[PDB]
Amino acid sequence: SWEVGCGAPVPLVKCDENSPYRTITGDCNNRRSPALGAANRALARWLPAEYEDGLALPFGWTQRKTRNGFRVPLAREVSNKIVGYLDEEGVLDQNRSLLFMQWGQIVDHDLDFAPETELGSNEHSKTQCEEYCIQGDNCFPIMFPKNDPKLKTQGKCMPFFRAGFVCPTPPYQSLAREQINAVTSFLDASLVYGSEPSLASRLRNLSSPLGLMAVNQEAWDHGLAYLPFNNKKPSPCEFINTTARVPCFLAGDFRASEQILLATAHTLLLREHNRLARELKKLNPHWNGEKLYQEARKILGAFIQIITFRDYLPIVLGSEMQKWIPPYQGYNNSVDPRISNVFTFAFRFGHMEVPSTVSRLDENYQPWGPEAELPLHTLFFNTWRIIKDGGIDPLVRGLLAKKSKLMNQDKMVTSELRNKLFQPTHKIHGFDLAAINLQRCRDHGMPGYNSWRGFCGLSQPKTLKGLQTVLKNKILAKKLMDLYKTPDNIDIWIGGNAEPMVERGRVGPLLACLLGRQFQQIRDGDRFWWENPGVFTEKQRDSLQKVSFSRLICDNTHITKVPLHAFQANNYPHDFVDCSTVDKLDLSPWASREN
Amino acid sequence: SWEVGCGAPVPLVKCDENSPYRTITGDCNNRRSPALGAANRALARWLPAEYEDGLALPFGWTQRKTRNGFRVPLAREVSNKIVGYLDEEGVLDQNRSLLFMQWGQIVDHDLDFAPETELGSNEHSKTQCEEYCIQGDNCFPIMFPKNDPKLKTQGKCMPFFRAGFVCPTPPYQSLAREQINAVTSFLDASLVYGSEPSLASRLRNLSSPLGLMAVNQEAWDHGLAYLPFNNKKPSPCEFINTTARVPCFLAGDFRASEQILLATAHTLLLREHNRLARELKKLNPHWNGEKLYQEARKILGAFIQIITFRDYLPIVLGSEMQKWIPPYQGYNNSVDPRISNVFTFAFRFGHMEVPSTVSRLDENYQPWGPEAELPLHTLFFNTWRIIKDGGIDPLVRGLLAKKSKLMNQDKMVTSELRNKLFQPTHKIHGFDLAAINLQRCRDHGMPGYNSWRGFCGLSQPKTLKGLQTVLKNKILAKKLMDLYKTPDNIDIWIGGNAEPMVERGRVGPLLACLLGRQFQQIRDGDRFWWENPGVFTEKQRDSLQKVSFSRLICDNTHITKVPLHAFQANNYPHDFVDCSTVDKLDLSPWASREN
Ligand code: MH0
Ligand code: MH0
Ligand SMILES: *[C@@H]1O[C@H](CO)[C@@H](O[C@@H]2O[C@H](CO)[C@@H](O[C@@H]3O[C@H](CO)[C@@H](O)[C@H](O)[C@@H]3O)[C@H](O)[C@H]2NC(C)=O)[C@H](O)[C@H]1NC(C)=O
Ligand SMILES: *[C@@H]1O[C@H](CO)[C@@H](O[C@@H]2O[C@H](CO)[C@@H](O[C@@H]3O[C@H](CO)[C@@H](O)[C@H](O)[C@@H]3O)[C@H](O)[C@H]2NC(C)=O)[C@H](O)[C@H]1NC(C)=O
Ligand SMILES: *[C@@H]1O[C@H](CO)[C@@H](O)[C@H](O)[C@H]1NC(C)=O
Ligand SMILES: *[C@@H]1O[C@H](CO)[C@@H](O)[C@H](O)[C@H]1NC(C)=O
Ligand SMILES: *[C@@H]1O[C@H](CO)[C@@H](O)[C@H](O)[C@H]1NC(C)=O
Ligand SMILES: *[C@@H]1O[C@H](CO)[C@@H](O)[C@H](O)[C@H]1NC(C)=O
Ligand SMILES: *[C@@H]1O[C@H](CO)[C@@H](O)[C@H](O)[C@H]1NC(C)=O
Ligand SMILES: *[C@@H]1O[C@H](CO)[C@@H](O)[C@H](O)[C@H]1NC(C)=O
Ligand SMILES: [Ca+2]
Ligand SMILES: [Ca+2]
Ligand SMILES: [Cl-]
Repeated sequence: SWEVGCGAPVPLVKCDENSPYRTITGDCNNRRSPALGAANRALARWLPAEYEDGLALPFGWTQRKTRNGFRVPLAREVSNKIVGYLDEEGVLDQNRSLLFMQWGQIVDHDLDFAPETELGSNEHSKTQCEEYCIQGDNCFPIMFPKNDPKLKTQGKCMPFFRAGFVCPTPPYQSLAREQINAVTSFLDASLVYGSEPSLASRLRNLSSPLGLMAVNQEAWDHGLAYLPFNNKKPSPCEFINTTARVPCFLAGDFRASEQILLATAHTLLLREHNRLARELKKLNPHWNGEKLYQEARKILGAFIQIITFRDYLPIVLGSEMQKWIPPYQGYNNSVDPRISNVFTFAFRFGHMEVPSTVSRLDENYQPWGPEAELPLHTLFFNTWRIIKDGGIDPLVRGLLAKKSKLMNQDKMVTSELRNKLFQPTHKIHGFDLAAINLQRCRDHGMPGYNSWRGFCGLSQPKTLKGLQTVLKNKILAKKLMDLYKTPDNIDIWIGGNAEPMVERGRVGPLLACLLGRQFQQIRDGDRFWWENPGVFTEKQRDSLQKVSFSRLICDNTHITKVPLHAFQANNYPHDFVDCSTVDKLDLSPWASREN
Repeated sequence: SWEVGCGAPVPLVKCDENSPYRTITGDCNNRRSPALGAANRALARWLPAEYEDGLALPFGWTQRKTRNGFRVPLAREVSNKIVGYLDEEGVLDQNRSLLFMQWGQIVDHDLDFAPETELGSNEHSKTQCEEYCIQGDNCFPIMFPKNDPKLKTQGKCMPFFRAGFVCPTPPYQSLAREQINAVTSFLDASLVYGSEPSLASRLRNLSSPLGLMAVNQEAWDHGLAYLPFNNKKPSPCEFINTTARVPCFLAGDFRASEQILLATAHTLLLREHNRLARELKKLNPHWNGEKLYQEARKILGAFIQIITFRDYLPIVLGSEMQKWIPPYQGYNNSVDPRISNVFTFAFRFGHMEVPSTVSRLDENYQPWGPEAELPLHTLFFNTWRIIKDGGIDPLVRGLLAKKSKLMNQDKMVTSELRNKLFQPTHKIHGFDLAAINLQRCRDHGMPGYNSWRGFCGLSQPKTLKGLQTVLKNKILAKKLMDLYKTPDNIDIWIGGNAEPMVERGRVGPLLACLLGRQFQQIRDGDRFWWENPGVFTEKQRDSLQKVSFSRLICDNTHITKVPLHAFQANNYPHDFVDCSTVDKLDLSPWASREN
């Protein structure tokens, strides 16, 4: 295969330096080095790649070959013996709403994507991998360990394809494999607008001069907009219920329809851009399509940044917030804005916050219809449950009123994700997200737990007792040692997520470090950061401070009661207030008379 | 596809319908369909695109793949074996001045521009294409044939970048790839004023309310104006002589400084707008900056149209003039005003009319200084030879008194263009304009010779003997067959230009058809055509008939003696008369009292 040898800039660079707007592609943000943070480039490395053969082959590729002396345990064996649990009772997070989980995934999709090597080329090398479990080239199968229930049910393996990667480049230098980030490293609403101008154009209402995003023309949510349907086949959203035959939504990000609440959040964000465009049309009738789009885009861009840094990261990082993301001291153009390879695994802490069910709630936040509570696994690539069952309002009430799953050392990932995950190109609700994470760490040539512990100036346990100490759990440490033999070999994803959460936070000290560092860098290293002088007026920045997720819902649904702080656990009706009481985004400071 | 929806970048501006002036962008000319003829749209297709893969990839992309059975020959091999010649003796056109050549290029640049995917000169992918000759994406290298002298001197290839294309500006294809026309399809002096309002504003003297175009403030031509300097770096005009360090001129068209006589013609046109503005200021003191600019612009607009249709096209099309451009029957709003893809190659007949030298002539039309006669290749992106060596007057005398090169089946393109062309982003006087033309036909998915022969209801030869008959040349036909194998595969540019010229014209029957059709359409389809009732008064149209290139020179240089008809071969002194004897543009009919 060797898909994408390189990698050279598909969209090139057109650095119009007097432009006050971000490029779609993230190009020209850093003037010294224009390609920093741009889409379809190599993920940054904070540490060098670690491969079996020093180059491309992941640890666990060759049966014989070991890692610091010891064999690497099968991903799925780690999943079963550490990450699995049966009893969904008492697992919910008492002080975080489901929106906490959902916003994590929205942010993640803005920041990074490392899609599978793109070509089958009308080929059965896709099925050759899946059907016959033959390791080779980009087929890197997850092998089931002995006694795995799925041996009886699914055969020898789950299929897995290695992430795409950059050049054999003209020097043809001996180089480590570097995975591509297909989206813009900047927090810039790229999941709404796209990370490539082909898509970004295709997503716009251009037949109208109002700088509107294209909306669905086949269905409506009580007069409120849905995303257009992706009519490209084969559609996995139609596959999951062939009777309903409802396609996936077309969005700025490839993964928008991956699960119903993600599609829902994508719907809120789209409605908000169009709401901003027709409000700026009233204030500035002389402004043309491009100007409305770009200003709406810039505002939405800043909304995501503010909600992320003011509301979201403080409750992720807790006691470590000020240590890693201090108060803002302005655009430092020598900071690397690019998303690191390791961050893409660090931010998968989200996977342990996803509970087993999604609720639809009515206008009194009571169960909506007969089947209010749906198991998560039925909502993978599910657009019909939106179009043909009540719109997004009942789902949005669910996000405010239901709880995220709490990370728990004895109950890590729900079987809805660990056993019943649906992958868009395969036929079965039978995959393991946790196994995929461990396999993917290896694919990406991830350094081990201690390598990253070291990188964060934290202790590097070499012993059962030393690990017991860091994890504050004897049975967990013992299980990890039985499988990995050394904490050096522990795959970063399970290692970071094994660490007890920090005070007032929702991740361990190691992930706090890794997340904190990256979030500091995408702020400080962003020339279009919202707080950077000259991006917005002082007037505009005063008005942008009032924004809230609560207000987003009010302005873009038919929901009237919302809580003041949407990310904390809020029960109806005590913790809810009327939409009329919530501060608004006053757009007066955008009013451009005598232009 | 996104078909019926596909749209690329554009300013998306609305229509002030009561405006009596052209938009900068060509928007709102056609009221039914406002975008027709506007800048930064798809070139029209008269026949469907023909690509290797039916979509985007040009014929000659894949070494393997063939065209109607036969492989397509390397562009450079066609250049060397057909288009080249050594002997510049007797090649001059004895009945056309050099202004004939120069006016062609001026008109061309008003009408169409399909710029390369714009490289920022900040990437390794620019040099990756140039240095390693690696075909991929927008790098489509011109490969040297074996025994080509440039192998020893320049490596394996000339670099070549594919023209930009619509909706997706990076690669996505389901409908055929359509190249952009970055200028206004209307004959409207857009090369003076710009095809985009950011530029058009930036080119004006706005700090004075006299509707003047900005002029050079660093240098003067015996008190007469030069265009401002293009401050954008790196400047290729200062690259060609780093001691002189003289930048390229800033004009309405990107290509103004491509060669010294083009820059010269751009200088005359600019001086004439300013001369019109300060004459209309005298006649109408109450008129403001906008009104002076727009009326000056409208007059100059009409000048170019009249010289083109009354003087230029008759001597291009000869016997075919009346057939294709009959007498004017008024604005037909159902005619397509857009420039076709194929026209942009048809109008490159100009390339075979460019002679090997440019002369500076003194006040007696004698050699000016010791180095009067300069080889053409030294005058690519050459502004210093104007600023620091005599101004434009000696060069303008050259245009009147020297001859255009004659198209010749045995002597097609001078080595000045065929071996020694300079490209603005590269370092060497080493490119081949003919090779680039053949490569560019393929890039633009051009149908073959016979496809266009057919489109013009002319015979479609399938044999050596049949081709010999059409070309009235045995050795040319034989060479074409040895390379292309079928006349079906012959690239439109070399095919049209191979055809013996029509009676008292300067192109063959095929180009007569293609040029004639397009010129008919940009007249008939233009709502602001100068002869269209209501654009000008009957009085104004009577005064506009007197204009001449001879008069333009008189009013805008320090030249005193000029011929009555500048496009014919005119020798000093018999055919020259005094400037006082030439009919003037009487601007009395623009006098607008009591407004
Ligand atoms: C708060 C963060 C977060 C949340 C919540 C989250 C929630 C979910 N996830 Fe998942 N997810 C998160 C962060 C990621 C990241 C960072 C990546 C890696 C992306 C990349 O390629 O760079 C990821 N998730 C990657 C994935 C992948 C791809 C795995 C691979 O091939 O390696 C899948 C299938 C996926 N998720 C599913 C889901 C589903 C389903 C949900 C919820 C129902
Ligand atoms: C009578 C017409 C005419 C004349 C004379 C003429 C004279 C010249 N030329 Fe050239 N040229 C003419 C008509 C064109 C056209 C129509 C185009 C295509 C433009 C477009 O993008 O739509 C063109 N020339 C395009 C070009 C290009 C771009 C080629 C490519 O990349 O595909 C170059 C470099 C160029 N010329 C050089 C020159 C030079 C140098 C001279 C004279 C000194
Ligand atoms: C692109 O934008 C244009 C307008 O900016 C959209 O066309 C507009 O579509 C709306 C429907 O969304 C139309 O309004 C409708 O009027 C009927 C008739 O009374 C009513 O049944 C509906 O409730 C609705 O109000 C409207 O005709 C039309 N506006 C204009 C100016 O044409 C177009 O749909 C957008 N396209 C995309 C892809 O988003
Ligand atoms: C040299 O160039 C000039 C181009 O202007 C040519 O002179 C012109 O020749 C044309 C033929 O295409 C003559 O057209 C004729 O016009 C008269 C009108 O009185 C008409 O009776 C004829 O039917 C014909 O249409 C034109 O008179 C003549 N013009 C001038 C000013 O001399 C000439 O043909 C070229 N010579 C060569 C050898 O190519
Ligand atoms: C939940 O967290 C919020 C802010 O993170 C805090 O103000 C509140 O006291 C906490 N409440 C509970 C019940 O944990
Ligand atoms: C599929 O869709 C129909 C309505 O479109 C619905 O009644 C049915 O319950 C769905 N089937 C499943 C498996 O959920
Ligand atoms: C920018 O960040 C670097 C660390 O990469 C730091 O050394 C430097 O002090 C910062 N620059 C400024 C001006 O604060
Ligand atoms: C503006 O107008 C004045 C007088 O008309 C003139 O001196 C000046 O050169 C113009 N400005 C520019 C930049 O050309
Ligand atoms: C370069 O420019 C200078 C004027 O600055 C001129 O005298 C000299 O002859 C030029 N040299 C070349 C090599 O063109
Ligand atoms: C106007 O345009 C159409 C060609 O598209 C043609 O059918 C019609 O005859 C034209 N009218 C005139 C007067 O040429
Ligand atoms: Ca982004
Ligand atoms: Ca034009
Ligand atoms: Cl065409």
